[PDB]
Amino acid sequence: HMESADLRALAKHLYDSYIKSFPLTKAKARAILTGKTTDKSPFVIYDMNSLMMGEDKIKKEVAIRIFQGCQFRSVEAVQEITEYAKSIPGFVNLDLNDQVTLLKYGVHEIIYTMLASLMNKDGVLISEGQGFMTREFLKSLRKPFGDFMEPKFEFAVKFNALELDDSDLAIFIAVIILSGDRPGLLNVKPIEDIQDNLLQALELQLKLNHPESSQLFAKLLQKMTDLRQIVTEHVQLLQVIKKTETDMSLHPLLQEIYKD
Amino acid sequence: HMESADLRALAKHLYDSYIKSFPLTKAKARAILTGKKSPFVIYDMNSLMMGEDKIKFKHITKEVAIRIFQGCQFRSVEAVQEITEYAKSIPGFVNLDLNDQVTLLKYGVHEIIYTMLASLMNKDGVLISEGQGFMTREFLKSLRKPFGDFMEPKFEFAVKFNALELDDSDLAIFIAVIILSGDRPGLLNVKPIEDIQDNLLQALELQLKLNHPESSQLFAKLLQKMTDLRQIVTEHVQLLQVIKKTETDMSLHPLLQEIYK
Ligand SMILES: O=C(O)c1ccc(-c2nn(C(=O)c3c(Cl)cccc3C(F)(F)F)c3ccc(OC(F)(F)F)cc23)c(OCc2ccccc2)c1
Repeated sequence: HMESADLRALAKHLYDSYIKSFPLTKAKARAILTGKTTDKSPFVIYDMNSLMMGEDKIKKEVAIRIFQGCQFRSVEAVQEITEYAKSIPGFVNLDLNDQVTLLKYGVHEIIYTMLASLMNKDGVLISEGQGFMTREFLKSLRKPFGDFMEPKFEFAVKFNALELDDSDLAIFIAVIILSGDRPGLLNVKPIEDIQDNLLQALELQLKLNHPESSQLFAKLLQKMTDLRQIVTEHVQLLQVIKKTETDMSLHPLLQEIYKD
Repeated sequence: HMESADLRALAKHLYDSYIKSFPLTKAKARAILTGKKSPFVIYDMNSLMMGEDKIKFKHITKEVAIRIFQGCQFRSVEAVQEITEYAKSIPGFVNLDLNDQVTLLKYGVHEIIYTMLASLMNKDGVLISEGQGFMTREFLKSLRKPFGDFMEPKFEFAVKFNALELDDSDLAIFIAVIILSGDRPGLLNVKPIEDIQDNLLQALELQLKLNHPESSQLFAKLLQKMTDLRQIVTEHVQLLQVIKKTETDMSLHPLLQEIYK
């Protein structure tokens, strides 16, 4: 158990690191998506030829090229999430194998969480907000690739209705990483002591920052259910691609995360 | 939202109804499993045959692994009626759109069956027939083909879930929370369902702070288990498909197949 002033310090600690670790915040993403700004306007990709123009503007075959782009951005995201994780008080003091295990199982759940920040019902920001690729264009891609992004959009539309801001997400992201129920953890108890602290901070953070939003804490935790299901569908989709596209390689970092 | 004394009333209402609806409570099951009228123990093939002949289990009436697997289905269908009766006592439930009531039960019973199955389990086996029998985990795990591996994940879930040390008054409210999930496919009117679940969540949170004041963030930890429940339900569906498509001895009377659809 923690005193109320220590939880506020912990929330601020975490928000500060989240800003330092992730260059495209939700606040910046919403300013680009909402608009009314002439300096932050994205170039919009909705079909093949605007995709061609995007290369010229924002800097094989289309569906593959886009999918390879998503892999590259995922590797960067794992790198950003890994950096954030080291700042969670207690994480680096854990057994190394557990540090690796918590990241292996947490990074995708956090990626889809933060990907929601860059999404509205009509598409997703790309290339640090300089581009915007429509949900419709992604849904039209051939083979198995058309269905790769749609479950993420479905989650994001629901998840974004909670109206979390970055200061909320910073703590929620930390709660996800310090899950004591990950397969293969050696010392569950130190992980759960940390997550109790993180959960207490999130509970206090949500009550102060959304006092009119009843039971947001519970509703947000129930969303970890939706994250797990997206990870599993996605792994199953990668398996199909690996067994049908033999030209296509995965980054070792991604390859290692999905083994077992 | 709701005043604290109303949550205590809601918690007690749900506890009373949970008692009347389910024959074998967790308190009673825990008395039997710990050793506190000893149940008949099924640990191998011959003790199973004697259990049928002596105590006469209604779900044990083809071949052993199949007969056991179908028995689990019989009891699951009985449990669905018990859960359905309980849901009708959750304040607000029967005032929901009839299709939505049907949708919420349809998608909720699997998660509630596994939740309450844990009450009848420890690391060594499972109570059956309202506590009169006890089937060992080793015996279930030892079954052939996919049947051996069908049974083990429930024990793995149950051991972790039981570590939270919930009692029936906690579980009465948690069960109600599961049923009022606003994210089931095909719901027509989500708002009243989520309004009821907000009430239930407040009642559950207060129940857990009062009943387990030393167990910090138990409320949070219990909700995190809804991840494990959904994952095991989806695993479970995938295993039935594999059995249905591979096991030819698994056909019953057409009327029974209809009951168990
Ligand atoms: O009394 C009660 O509340 C109760 C409630 C559930 C079960 C029970 N359901 N079930 C399933 O498969 C299942 C599930 Cl979870 C959810 C939805 C649908 C099904 C279905 F597919 F079956 F339809 C089991 C599997 C294995 C099992 O044994 C175990 F867990 F592996 F050790 C017990 C179960 C139960 O079984 C008692 C029993 C055990 C052994 C022989 C005969 C009866 C009791």
